[PDB]
Amino acid sequence: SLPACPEESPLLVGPMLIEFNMPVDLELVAKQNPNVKMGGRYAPRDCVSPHKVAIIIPFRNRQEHLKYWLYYLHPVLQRQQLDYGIYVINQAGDTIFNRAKLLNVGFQEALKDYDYTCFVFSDVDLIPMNDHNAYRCFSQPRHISVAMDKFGFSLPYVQYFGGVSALSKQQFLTINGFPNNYWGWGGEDDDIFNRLVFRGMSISRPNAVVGRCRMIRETMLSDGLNSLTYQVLDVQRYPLYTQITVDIGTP
Amino acid sequence: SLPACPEESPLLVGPMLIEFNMPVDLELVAKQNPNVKMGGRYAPRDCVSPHKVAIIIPFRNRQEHLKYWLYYLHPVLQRQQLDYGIYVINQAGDTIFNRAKLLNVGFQEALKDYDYTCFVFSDVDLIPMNDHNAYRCFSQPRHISVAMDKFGFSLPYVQYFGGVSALSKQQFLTINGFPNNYWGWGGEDDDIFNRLVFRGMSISRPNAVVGRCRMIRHSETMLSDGLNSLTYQVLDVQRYPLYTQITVDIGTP
Repeated sequence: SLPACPEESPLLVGPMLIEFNMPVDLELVAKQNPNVKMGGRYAPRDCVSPHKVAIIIPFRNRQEHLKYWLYYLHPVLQRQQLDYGIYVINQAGDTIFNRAKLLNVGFQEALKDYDYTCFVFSDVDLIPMNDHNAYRCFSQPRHISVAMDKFGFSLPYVQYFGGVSALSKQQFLTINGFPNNYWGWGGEDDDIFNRLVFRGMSISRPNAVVGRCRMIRETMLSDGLNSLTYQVLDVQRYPLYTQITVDIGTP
Repeated sequence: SLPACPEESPLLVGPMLIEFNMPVDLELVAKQNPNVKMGGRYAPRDCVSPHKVAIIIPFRNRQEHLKYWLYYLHPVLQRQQLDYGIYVINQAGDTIFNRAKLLNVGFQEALKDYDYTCFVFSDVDLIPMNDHNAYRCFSQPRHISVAMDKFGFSLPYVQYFGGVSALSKQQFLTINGFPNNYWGWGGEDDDIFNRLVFRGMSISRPNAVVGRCRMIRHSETMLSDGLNSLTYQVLDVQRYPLYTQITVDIGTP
Protein backbone atom coordinates (compact mmCIF):
# COMPACT_ATOMS: atom_id res chain seq x y z
CA SER A 1 0.00 0.00 0.00
CA LEU A 2 2.51 2.58 1.18
CA PRO A 3 5.54 3.44 -0.97
CA ALA A 4 9.06 2.41 -0.09
CA CYS A 5 11.08 5.02 1.78
CA PRO A 6 13.79 6.70 -0.31
CA GLU A 7 17.27 5.22 -0.28
CA GLU A 8 18.64 8.31 1.47
CA SER A 9 16.29 10.10 3.85
CA PRO A 10 15.47 13.76 3.06
CA LEU A 11 14.88 14.57 6.76
CA LEU A 12 18.55 14.51 7.75
CA VAL A 13 20.06 17.63 9.30
CA GLY A 14 23.71 16.56 9.43
CA PRO A 15 25.98 17.53 12.32
CA MET A 16 24.30 18.27 15.64
CA LEU A 17 25.67 19.73 18.86
CA ILE A 18 25.88 17.15 21.67
CA GLU A 19 26.13 18.66 25.15
CA PHE A 20 25.66 16.99 28.53
CA ASN A 21 25.32 20.14 30.65
CA MET A 22 21.51 19.88 30.73
CA PRO A 23 19.33 17.54 32.82
CA VAL A 24 17.02 15.23 30.87
CA ASP A 25 13.47 14.24 31.82
CA LEU A 26 12.21 11.21 29.90
CA GLU A 27 8.61 12.39 30.30
CA LEU A 28 9.57 15.38 28.15
CA VAL A 29 11.53 13.22 25.70
CA ALA A 30 8.43 11.07 25.21
CA LYS A 31 6.24 14.09 24.44
CA GLN A 32 8.89 15.32 21.98
CA ASN A 33 8.75 11.96 20.12
CA PRO A 34 5.01 11.13 20.26
CA ASN A 35 5.18 8.65 17.35
CA VAL A 36 7.32 6.21 19.38
CA LYS A 37 5.12 3.42 20.74
CA MET A 38 5.20 1.87 24.20
CA GLY A 39 8.38 -0.19 24.48
CA GLY A 40 10.47 2.12 22.29
CA ARG A 41 9.00 0.96 18.96
CA TYR A 42 8.70 3.14 15.85
CA ALA A 43 7.94 2.86 12.14
CA PRO A 44 7.44 5.63 9.54
CA ARG A 45 3.85 6.63 8.89
CA ASP A 46 4.36 7.66 5.25
CA CYS A 47 6.61 4.95 3.76
CA VAL A 48 7.84 1.39 4.24
CA SER A 49 11.45 1.06 5.38
CA PRO A 50 13.56 -1.96 4.36
CA HIS A 51 15.59 -1.47 7.56
CA LYS A 52 14.12 -3.56 10.41
CA VAL A 53 16.63 -2.59 13.10
CA ALA A 54 16.84 -3.76 16.69
CA ILE A 55 19.19 -1.50 18.65
CA ILE A 56 20.69 -3.52 21.50
CA ILE A 57 22.35 -1.72 24.42
CA PRO A 58 24.38 -3.70 26.98
CA PHE A 59 23.58 -2.08 30.27
CA ARG A 60 23.98 -1.99 34.03
CA ASN A 61 23.51 0.99 36.38
CA ARG A 62 23.87 3.74 33.76
CA GLN A 63 20.45 5.37 33.90
CA GLU A 64 21.79 8.91 33.44
CA HIS A 65 23.73 7.93 30.32
CA LEU A 66 20.62 6.15 29.04
CA LYS A 67 18.54 9.32 29.45
CA TYR A 68 20.96 11.19 27.19
CA TRP A 69 21.10 8.30 24.71
CA LEU A 70 17.31 8.23 24.36
CA TYR A 71 17.11 12.03 24.19
CA TYR A 72 19.55 12.09 21.26
CA LEU A 73 18.94 8.89 19.27
CA HIS A 74 15.14 8.74 19.04
CA PRO A 75 15.02 11.86 16.82
CA VAL A 76 18.00 10.60 14.81
CA LEU A 77 16.53 7.15 14.18
CA GLN A 78 13.21 8.65 13.06
CA ARG A 79 14.94 11.15 10.77
CA GLN A 80 16.74 8.16 9.23
CA GLN A 81 13.28 6.67 8.52
CA LEU A 82 14.10 3.40 10.28
CA ASP A 83 11.68 0.72 11.47
CA TYR A 84 13.34 0.15 14.82
CA GLY A 85 13.02 -0.85 18.45
CA ILE A 86 15.14 -0.17 21.52
CA TYR A 87 16.27 -3.07 23.74
CA VAL A 88 18.29 -2.44 26.91
CA ILE A 89 19.90 -5.65 28.18
CA ASN A 90 20.46 -5.11 31.92
CA GLN A 91 22.92 -7.52 33.54
CA ALA A 92 21.49 -8.55 36.91
CA GLY A 93 23.88 -9.04 39.82
CA ASP A 94 27.40 -7.85 40.57
CA THR A 95 29.34 -10.26 38.40
CA ILE A 96 32.08 -9.16 36.03
CA PHE A 97 30.54 -7.48 33.01
CA ASN A 98 30.06 -9.59 29.86
CA ARG A 99 29.21 -7.27 26.98
CA ALA A 100 29.32 -9.95 24.28
CA LYS A 101 26.94 -12.33 26.05
CA LEU A 102 24.40 -9.56 26.66
CA LEU A 103 24.47 -8.74 22.95
CA ASN A 104 23.59 -12.38 22.22
CA VAL A 105 20.66 -12.13 24.66
CA GLY A 106 19.44 -8.95 22.99
CA PHE A 107 19.49 -10.60 19.57
CA GLN A 108 17.43 -13.56 20.78
CA GLU A 109 14.99 -11.43 22.78
CA ALA A 110 14.40 -8.70 20.19
CA LEU A 111 13.41 -11.38 17.67
CA LYS A 112 10.59 -12.47 19.98
CA ASP A 113 8.95 -9.06 19.39
CA TYR A 114 9.44 -8.74 15.64
CA ASP A 115 11.29 -10.20 12.66
CA TYR A 116 14.19 -7.77 12.75
CA THR A 117 16.74 -8.24 9.98
CA CYS A 118 19.37 -5.77 11.24
CA PHE A 119 20.94 -5.49 14.69
CA VAL A 120 22.82 -2.45 16.01
CA PHE A 121 24.95 -3.15 19.08
CA SER A 122 25.54 0.19 20.82
CA ASP A 123 27.24 1.24 24.02
CA VAL A 124 24.97 3.49 26.06
CA ASP A 125 27.67 6.18 26.30
CA LEU A 126 28.26 6.89 22.58
CA ILE A 127 26.21 9.52 20.74
CA PRO A 128 26.57 10.00 16.95
CA MET A 129 27.39 13.57 15.99
CA ASN A 130 25.89 13.37 12.47
CA ASP A 131 22.64 11.68 11.46
CA HIS A 132 24.19 10.84 8.08
CA ASN A 133 25.78 7.98 10.07
CA ALA A 134 23.22 5.31 9.19
CA TYR A 135 22.12 3.10 12.10
CA ARG A 136 21.39 0.08 9.93
CA CYS A 137 22.99 -2.79 8.06
CA PHE A 138 24.95 -3.02 4.82
CA SER A 139 26.26 -5.70 2.48
CA GLN A 140 29.23 -6.03 4.86
CA PRO A 141 29.35 -5.77 8.66
CA ARG A 142 29.06 -2.09 9.52
CA HIS A 143 31.17 -0.12 12.00
CA ILE A 144 29.09 2.90 13.02
CA SER A 145 31.30 4.49 15.69
CA VAL A 146 34.42 5.21 13.62
CA ALA A 147 36.10 8.07 15.49
CA MET A 148 35.61 10.08 18.67
CA ASP A 149 34.62 13.68 19.34
CA LYS A 150 38.11 15.23 19.08
CA PHE A 151 39.30 13.01 16.20
CA GLY A 152 42.22 11.42 18.02
CA PHE A 153 43.45 7.86 18.18
CA SER A 154 40.13 6.04 18.42
CA LEU A 155 41.01 2.34 18.73
CA PRO A 156 40.82 2.47 22.57
CA TYR A 157 37.15 3.50 22.52
CA VAL A 158 35.86 1.58 19.47
CA GLN A 159 38.46 -1.14 18.72
CA TYR A 160 37.76 -2.66 15.28
CA PHE A 161 34.04 -3.47 15.69
CA GLY A 162 33.17 -2.09 19.13
CA GLY A 163 31.30 0.92 20.41
CA VAL A 164 28.49 0.95 17.84
CA SER A 165 28.31 -1.63 15.05
CA ALA A 166 25.67 -3.41 12.99
CA LEU A 167 25.14 -6.95 11.71
CA SER A 168 22.32 -8.32 9.59
CA LYS A 169 20.59 -11.43 10.90
CA GLN A 170 22.44 -13.49 8.30
CA GLN A 171 25.82 -11.96 9.15
CA PHE A 172 25.17 -12.50 12.87
CA LEU A 173 24.07 -16.10 12.30
CA THR A 174 27.05 -16.89 10.05
CA ILE A 175 29.53 -16.25 12.89
CA ASN A 176 27.25 -17.97 15.43
CA GLY A 177 26.85 -14.59 17.12
CA PHE A 178 29.24 -13.30 19.76
CA PRO A 179 31.21 -15.41 22.25
CA ASN A 180 29.75 -16.02 25.70
CA ASN A 181 32.95 -16.67 27.70
CA TYR A 182 34.71 -13.27 27.47
CA TRP A 183 34.20 -11.87 30.96
CA GLY A 184 35.63 -8.41 31.52
CA TRP A 185 37.31 -5.95 29.17
CA GLY A 186 39.85 -7.51 26.81
CA GLY A 187 40.43 -4.63 24.40
CA GLU A 188 41.12 -5.10 20.70
CA ASP A 189 42.03 -8.76 21.29
CA ASP A 190 38.44 -9.70 22.22
CA ASP A 191 37.11 -7.87 19.16
CA ILE A 192 35.03 -10.27 17.07
CA PHE A 193 36.79 -9.01 13.96
CA ASN A 194 38.30 -12.51 14.04
CA ARG A 195 34.88 -14.15 13.61
CA LEU A 196 34.02 -11.98 10.60
CA VAL A 197 37.35 -12.95 9.02
CA PHE A 198 36.82 -16.70 9.46
CA ARG A 199 33.57 -16.38 7.49
CA GLY A 200 35.11 -14.18 4.79
CA MET A 201 33.59 -10.83 5.80
CA SER A 202 35.13 -7.36 6.05
CA ILE A 203 34.27 -4.03 7.72
CA SER A 204 32.22 -1.29 6.09
CA ARG A 205 32.18 2.18 7.63
CA PRO A 206 31.31 5.82 6.93
CA ASN A 207 33.98 8.46 6.61
CA ALA A 208 35.58 9.52 9.88
CA VAL A 209 33.77 12.88 10.08
CA VAL A 210 30.30 11.43 9.55
CA GLY A 211 31.38 8.58 11.83
CA ARG A 212 32.27 10.85 14.75
CA CYS A 213 30.67 9.93 18.06
CA ARG A 214 30.83 11.82 21.35
CA MET A 215 31.22 10.10 24.72
CA ILE A 216 29.01 11.05 27.66
CA ARG A 217 31.40 12.67 30.13
CA GLU A 218 37.48 -22.99 15.59
CA THR A 219 36.24 -22.10 19.08
CA MET A 220 33.65 -19.97 17.23
CA LEU A 221 31.57 -22.95 16.09
CA SER A 222 30.94 -24.04 19.71
CA ASP A 223 30.95 -20.82 21.79
CA GLY A 224 28.19 -18.51 20.62
CA LEU A 225 24.48 -18.28 19.86
CA ASN A 226 24.05 -22.06 19.78
CA SER A 227 25.50 -22.44 23.30
CA LEU A 228 23.80 -19.38 24.83
CA THR A 229 22.07 -19.91 28.18
CA TYR A 230 20.46 -17.29 30.40
CA GLN A 231 17.41 -16.56 32.54
CA VAL A 232 15.27 -13.47 32.02
CA LEU A 233 14.28 -12.05 35.41
CA ASP A 234 12.26 -9.01 34.30
CA VAL A 235 10.91 -7.29 31.20
CA GLN A 236 9.79 -3.66 31.48
CA ARG A 237 8.06 -1.82 28.64
CA TYR A 238 8.79 1.85 29.17
CA PRO A 239 7.51 4.52 26.77
CA LEU A 240 10.90 4.91 25.06
CA TYR A 241 12.66 1.55 25.55
CA THR A 242 12.33 -2.08 26.55
CA GLN A 243 14.60 -3.19 29.41
CA ILE A 244 15.28 -6.91 29.85
CA THR A 245 16.97 -7.88 33.12
CA VAL A 246 18.82 -11.19 32.78
CA ASP A 247 20.99 -13.52 34.82
CA ILE A 248 23.86 -14.54 32.52
CA GLY A 249 25.69 -16.68 35.09
CA THR A 250 29.31 -16.40 36.17
CA PRO A 251 32.74 -16.93 34.55
CA SER B 1 83.86 -12.66 22.26
CA LEU B 2 81.57 -9.64 22.23
CA PRO B 3 78.79 -9.32 24.82
CA ALA B 4 75.11 -9.44 23.99
CA CYS B 5 73.46 -6.07 23.55
CA PRO B 6 71.13 -5.09 26.42
CA GLU B 7 67.38 -5.64 26.16
CA GLU B 8 66.82 -1.88 26.00
CA SER B 9 69.59 0.14 24.41
CA PRO B 10 71.13 2.87 26.61
CA LEU B 11 71.42 5.18 23.58
CA LEU B 12 67.69 5.92 23.30
CA VAL B 13 66.55 9.54 23.57
CA GLY B 14 62.75 9.26 23.33
CA PRO B 15 60.71 11.89 21.47
CA MET B 16 62.25 13.47 18.38
CA LEU B 17 61.79 16.69 16.42
CA ILE B 18 60.68 15.82 12.88
CA GLU B 19 60.79 18.65 10.33
CA PHE B 20 60.60 18.58 6.53
CA ASN B 21 62.00 22.01 5.59
CA MET B 22 65.76 21.44 5.38
CA PRO B 23 66.93 20.04 2.02
CA VAL B 24 68.67 16.69 2.40
CA ASP B 25 71.93 15.67 0.72
CA LEU B 26 72.54 11.94 1.02
CA GLU B 27 76.28 12.53 0.66
CA LEU B 28 76.10 14.58 3.87
CA VAL B 29 73.86 12.05 5.64
CA ALA B 30 76.42 9.35 4.84
CA LYS B 31 79.09 11.48 6.52
CA GLN B 32 76.75 11.81 9.53
CA ASN B 33 76.46 8.00 9.83
CA PRO B 34 80.00 6.84 8.99
CA ASN B 35 79.39 3.44 10.59
CA VAL B 36 76.79 2.54 7.94
CA LYS B 37 78.45 0.31 5.35
CA MET B 38 77.81 0.07 1.61
CA GLY B 39 74.26 -1.03 0.95
CA GLY B 40 72.86 0.62 4.07
CA ARG B 41 74.19 -2.08 6.41
CA TYR B 42 75.02 -1.59 10.08
CA ALA B 43 75.78 -3.70 13.15
CA PRO B 44 77.03 -2.45 16.54
CA ARG B 45 80.77 -2.48 17.09
CA ASP B 46 80.43 -2.98 20.85
CA CYS B 47 77.87 -5.79 21.23
CA VAL B 48 76.07 -8.55 19.35
CA SER B 49 72.44 -7.77 18.57
CA PRO B 50 69.78 -10.53 18.51
CA HIS B 51 67.77 -8.47 15.99
CA LYS B 52 68.73 -9.22 12.38
CA VAL B 53 66.31 -6.86 10.66
CA ALA B 54 65.66 -6.21 6.98
CA ILE B 55 63.76 -2.95 6.51
CA ILE B 56 61.78 -3.22 3.27
CA ILE B 57 60.30 -0.10 1.66
CA PRO B 58 57.85 -0.39 -1.26
CA PHE B 59 58.77 2.50 -3.47
CA ARG B 60 58.24 4.44 -6.70
CA ASN B 61 59.21 8.01 -7.62
CA ARG B 62 59.44 9.30 -4.05
CA GLN B 63 63.11 10.24 -3.89
CA GLU B 64 62.47 13.36 -1.80
CA HIS B 65 60.56 11.34 0.80
CA LEU B 66 63.26 8.66 0.71
CA LYS B 67 65.94 11.23 1.55
CA TYR B 68 64.01 12.23 4.68
CA TRP B 69 63.38 8.62 5.69
CA LEU B 70 67.10 7.83 5.56
CA TYR B 71 68.04 11.08 7.31
CA TYR B 72 65.76 10.24 10.25
CA LEU B 73 65.81 6.43 10.53
CA HIS B 74 69.52 5.62 10.22
CA PRO B 75 70.26 7.41 13.53
CA VAL B 76 67.21 5.76 15.11
CA LEU B 77 68.10 2.23 14.00
CA GLN B 78 71.71 2.57 15.18
CA ARG B 79 70.63 3.92 18.57
CA GLN B 80 68.42 0.81 18.82
CA GLN B 81 71.57 -1.34 18.39
CA LEU B 82 70.06 -3.35 15.53
CA ASP B 83 71.77 -5.56 12.95
CA TYR B 84 69.92 -4.18 9.94
CA GLY B 85 69.96 -3.38 6.25
CA ILE B 86 67.90 -1.06 4.06
CA TYR B 87 66.08 -2.47 1.01
CA VAL B 88 64.12 -0.20 -1.34
CA ILE B 89 61.85 -2.21 -3.66
CA ASN B 90 61.27 0.00 -6.70
CA GLN B 91 58.37 -1.03 -8.95
CA ALA B 92 59.59 -0.75 -12.54
CA GLY B 93 57.32 1.13 -14.91
CA ASP B 94 54.30 3.26 -14.09
CA THR B 95 51.77 0.43 -13.88
CA ILE B 96 49.19 0.39 -11.11
CA PHE B 97 50.95 0.11 -7.76
CA ASN B 98 51.06 -3.22 -5.86
CA ARG B 99 52.39 -2.66 -2.33
CA ALA B 100 51.92 -6.23 -1.11
CA LYS B 101 53.76 -7.90 -4.01
CA LEU B 102 56.72 -5.55 -3.60
CA LEU B 103 56.93 -6.55 0.07
CA ASN B 104 57.17 -10.21 -0.97
CA VAL B 105 60.03 -9.34 -3.35
CA GLY B 106 61.88 -7.48 -0.61
CA PHE B 107 61.64 -10.44 1.76
CA GLN B 108 62.94 -12.86 -0.88
CA GLU B 109 65.68 -10.52 -2.09
CA ALA B 110 66.92 -9.36 1.32
CA LEU B 111 67.55 -12.98 2.30
CA LYS B 112 70.00 -13.31 -0.60
CA ASP B 113 72.30 -10.81 1.14
CA TYR B 114 72.13 -12.06 4.71
CA ASP B 115 70.22 -14.42 6.99
CA TYR B 116 67.79 -11.89 8.39
CA THR B 117 65.32 -13.20 10.96
CA CYS B 118 63.13 -10.09 11.28
CA PHE B 119 61.45 -8.04 8.54
CA VAL B 120 60.12 -4.50 8.96
CA PHE B 121 57.77 -3.39 6.18
CA SER B 122 57.60 0.41 6.23
CA ASP B 123 56.01 3.00 3.98
CA VAL B 124 58.59 5.54 2.86
CA ASP B 125 56.58 8.50 4.21
CA LEU B 126 56.22 7.47 7.88
CA ILE B 127 58.77 8.65 10.45
CA PRO B 128 58.61 7.45 14.08
CA MET B 129 58.57 10.22 16.67
CA ASN B 130 60.04 8.11 19.51
CA ASP B 131 63.00 5.72 19.36
CA HIS B 132 61.41 3.63 22.12
CA ASN B 133 59.25 2.35 19.23
CA ALA B 134 61.31 -0.74 18.47
CA TYR B 135 61.93 -1.46 14.77
CA ARG B 136 62.25 -5.21 15.28
CA CYS B 137 60.24 -8.38 15.89
CA PHE B 138 58.31 -9.77 18.86
CA SER B 139 56.60 -13.00 19.87
CA GLN B 140 53.51 -11.79 17.97
CA PRO B 141 53.21 -9.77 14.75
CA ARG B 142 54.16 -6.19 15.62
CA HIS B 143 52.37 -3.01 14.52
CA ILE B 144 54.88 -0.16 14.75
CA SER B 145 52.91 2.80 13.36
CA VAL B 146 50.05 3.00 15.87
CA ALA B 147 48.87 6.62 15.72
CA MET B 148 49.59 9.82 13.81
CA ASP B 149 51.40 12.94 15.00
CA LYS B 150 48.58 15.39 15.76
CA PHE B 151 45.10 14.40 14.61
CA GLY B 152 45.30 10.94 16.13
CA PHE B 153 42.73 9.25 13.88
CA SER B 154 45.10 6.89 12.09
CA LEU B 155 43.12 4.03 10.51
CA PRO B 156 43.31 5.39 6.92
CA TYR B 157 47.12 5.62 7.06
CA VAL B 158 47.93 2.51 9.12
CA GLN B 159 44.90 0.22 8.68
CA TYR B 160 45.17 -2.82 10.97
CA PHE B 161 48.71 -3.93 10.05
CA GLY B 162 49.84 -1.34 7.48
CA GLY B 163 52.14 1.65 7.49
CA VAL B 164 55.00 0.20 9.55
CA SER B 165 54.85 -3.37 10.86
CA ALA B 166 57.21 -6.25 11.53
CA LEU B 167 57.08 -10.01 11.06
CA SER B 168 59.69 -12.52 12.08
CA LYS B 169 60.76 -14.92 9.35
CA GLN B 170 58.65 -17.67 10.93
CA GLN B 171 55.60 -15.44 11.27
CA PHE B 172 55.99 -14.33 7.64
CA LEU B 173 56.33 -17.89 6.34
CA THR B 174 53.36 -19.15 8.37
CA ILE B 175 50.93 -16.88 6.49
CA ASN B 176 52.60 -17.59 3.13
CA GLY B 177 53.65 -13.95 2.97
CA PHE B 178 51.52 -11.20 1.48
CA PRO B 179 49.02 -11.59 -1.37
CA ASN B 180 50.20 -10.81 -4.90
CA ASN B 181 46.91 -9.89 -6.64
CA TYR B 182 45.87 -6.70 -4.78
CA TRP B 183 46.52 -4.05 -7.43
CA GLY B 184 46.10 -0.40 -6.52
CA TRP B 185 45.44 1.33 -3.23
CA GLY B 186 42.84 -0.60 -1.26
CA GLY B 187 43.15 0.87 2.20
CA GLU B 188 42.21 -1.45 5.05
CA ASP B 189 40.79 -3.84 2.41
CA ASP B 190 44.31 -4.87 1.32
CA ASP B 191 45.24 -5.50 4.96
CA ILE B 192 46.60 -8.97 5.76
CA PHE B 193 44.84 -9.00 9.14
CA ASN B 194 42.89 -12.03 7.94
CA ARG B 195 46.06 -14.05 7.34
CA LEU B 196 47.29 -13.49 10.90
CA VAL B 197 43.86 -14.52 12.21
CA PHE B 198 43.73 -17.65 10.04
CA ARG B 199 46.96 -18.84 11.71
CA GLY B 200 45.93 -17.95 15.26
CA MET B 201 48.15 -14.88 15.70
CA SER B 202 47.32 -11.48 17.16
CA ILE B 203 48.78 -7.97 16.98
CA SER B 204 51.35 -6.57 19.39
CA ARG B 205 51.95 -2.83 19.55
CA PRO B 206 53.34 -0.10 21.80
CA ASN B 207 51.05 2.43 23.37
CA ALA B 208 49.75 5.11 21.04
CA VAL B 209 52.15 7.77 22.36
CA VAL B 210 55.37 5.78 21.89
CA GLY B 211 53.92 4.46 18.62
CA ARG B 212 53.19 7.90 17.19
CA CYS B 213 54.44 8.43 13.64
CA ARG B 214 54.60 11.57 11.52
CA MET B 215 53.79 11.57 7.82
CA ILE B 216 56.14 13.29 5.38
CA ARG B 217 54.10 16.22 4.11
CA HIS B 218 53.95 19.97 3.55
CA SER B 219 50.19 20.51 3.98
CA GLU B 220 41.97 -20.42 1.83
CA THR B 221 43.23 -18.05 -0.85
CA MET B 222 46.12 -17.53 1.58
CA LEU B 223 47.51 -21.02 1.00
CA SER B 224 47.52 -20.46 -2.78
CA ASP B 225 48.17 -16.71 -3.22
CA GLY B 226 51.45 -15.69 -1.60
CA LEU B 227 55.17 -16.36 -1.33
CA ASN B 228 54.86 -19.84 -2.87
CA SER B 229 53.22 -18.41 -6.03
CA LEU B 230 55.41 -15.29 -6.30
CA THR B 231 56.86 -14.48 -9.73
CA TYR B 232 58.83 -11.40 -10.76
CA GLN B 233 61.83 -10.19 -12.75
CA VAL B 234 64.67 -8.18 -11.22
CA LEU B 235 65.78 -5.49 -13.67
CA ASP B 236 68.41 -3.67 -11.60
CA VAL B 237 70.21 -3.79 -8.26
CA GLN B 238 72.05 -0.66 -7.08
CA ARG B 239 74.18 -0.50 -3.92
CA TYR B 240 74.17 3.05 -2.56
CA PRO B 241 76.02 4.02 0.64
CA LEU B 242 72.77 4.22 2.61
CA TYR B 243 70.42 1.72 0.95
CA THR B 244 70.01 -1.11 -1.55
CA GLN B 245 67.51 -0.41 -4.34
CA ILE B 246 66.02 -3.33 -6.27
CA THR B 247 64.08 -2.42 -9.42
CA VAL B 248 61.60 -5.17 -10.36
CA ASP B 249 58.88 -5.92 -12.87
CA ILE B 250 55.99 -7.46 -10.92
CA GLY B 251 53.68 -7.73 -13.94
CA THR B 252 50.18 -6.36 -14.43
CA PRO B 253 46.67 -7.23 -13.21
